[PDB]
Amino acid sequence: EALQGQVQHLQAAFSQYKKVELFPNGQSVGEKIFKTAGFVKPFTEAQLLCTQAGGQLASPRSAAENAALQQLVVAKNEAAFLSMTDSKTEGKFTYPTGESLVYSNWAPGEPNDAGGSEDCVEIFTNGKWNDVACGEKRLVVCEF
Amino acid sequence: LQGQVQHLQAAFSQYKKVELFPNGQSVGEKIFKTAGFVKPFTEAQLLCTQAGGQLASPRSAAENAALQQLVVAKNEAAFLSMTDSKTEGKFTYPTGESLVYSNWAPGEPNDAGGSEDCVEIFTNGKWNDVACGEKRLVVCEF
Amino acid sequence: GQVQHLQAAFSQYKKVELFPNGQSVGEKIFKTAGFVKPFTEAQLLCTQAGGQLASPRSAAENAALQQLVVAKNEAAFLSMTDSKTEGKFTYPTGESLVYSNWAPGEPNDAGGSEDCVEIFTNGKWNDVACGEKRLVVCEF
Ligand SMILES: [Ca+2]
Ligand SMILES: [Ca+2]
Ligand SMILES: [Ca+2]
Ligand SMILES: [Ca+2]
Ligand SMILES: [Ca+2]
Ligand SMILES: [Ca+2]
Ligand SMILES: [Ca+2]
Ligand SMILES: [Ca+2]
Ligand SMILES: [Ca+2]
Repeated sequence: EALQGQVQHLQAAFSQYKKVELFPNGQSVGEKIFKTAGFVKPFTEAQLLCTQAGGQLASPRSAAENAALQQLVVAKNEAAFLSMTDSKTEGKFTYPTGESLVYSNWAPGEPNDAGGSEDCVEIFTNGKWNDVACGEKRLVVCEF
Repeated sequence: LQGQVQHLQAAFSQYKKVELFPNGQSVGEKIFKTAGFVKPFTEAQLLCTQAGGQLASPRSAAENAALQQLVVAKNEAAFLSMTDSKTEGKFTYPTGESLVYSNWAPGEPNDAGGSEDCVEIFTNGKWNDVACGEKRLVVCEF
Repeated sequence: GQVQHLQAAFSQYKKVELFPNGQSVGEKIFKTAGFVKPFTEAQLLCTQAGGQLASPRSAAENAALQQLVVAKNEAAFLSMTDSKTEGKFTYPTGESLVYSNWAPGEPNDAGGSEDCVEIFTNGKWNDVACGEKRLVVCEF
């Protein structure tokens, strides 16, 4: 009716503002959306910001998601924190849900738990991962 | 059709969250968004109105708390929309009606120097009537 | 009919989104990244974002775009160039300009190497070297 047109009109407008919102700090891959705050924070504060925002820290589950996330890191020239950690079971990195990694892109020699105190994960401009100290300041990127 | 709507509602809810991060705060049906920079009142007011809204006008503790978090994140006290320019001592909204809520700091408002008709909010959420010429964080409400 | 409720919410977030780095004029939307880049990288960022470099086709559009430049105090790149046919500036589609706001003496192709266009805080245009870093503004 006069309602099958007020929809496609609202979809077209939303389709438009969708792109506007993602530029320049956003990346959409599938039904997931990455957005960076633009600044760096320790893991716990970064995690708190993402969760209070209604999402969680970047959790790349595929090469495609990792690639999209990587482009935000490249644009900022700042390695970013991921949501995954091996705090509970050392050596075993898991998502917020507790399940083990279904995907990984570790840099050569990582993860190494250097100094026996690396339970967090960072992603570089080259897309590779490194387990790092949670106290370090890294780019804050959330997923929605 | 009705089914293609929830899909649009779902998609919207998501981009709603994406938009508000990190410079946005939603409380009820109101939305606060900071520009991230500081400006004198008149320019701050002009930016908010031309953007289709107005300067932050917290009308409750809940709204004041949400607004406060934007100030805390920026570590920059922000301007509110309310002023007592017309009737000194009587602060009002853009509509002209008197305050329905306030969170003045101890000893405020004081109209210090007989020239404080604007209001700022601190990182602790407290208010202070301040000179309108001062540069404060720009936060609009939509 | 729970649409008008969704339209009222979208009208709201539309405003929130555009503040402060956005400008809507007609059905077009300008948004700046806030930083400066050479033309080729600026063009790549806009296109990968789903749009293109700012392409003001009227005085109204040029005025809205100008306010983003003024707010940043940074001249911005437009999408138009005369790389194919020197002296003939065209949009990405290849069609010739339907509007222009050149500064006095402009398109001069200074040094015989100016094929890109920039817009100043006063809204005037200048053909400039594509290698220069200018504010990145896209249109959607
Ligand atoms: Ca450990
Ligand atoms: Ca570890
Ligand atoms: Ca390591
Ligand atoms: Ca007064
Ligand atoms: Ca006063
Ligand atoms: Ca005072
Ligand atoms: Ca040429
Ligand atoms: Ca030329
Ligand atoms: Ca020139």
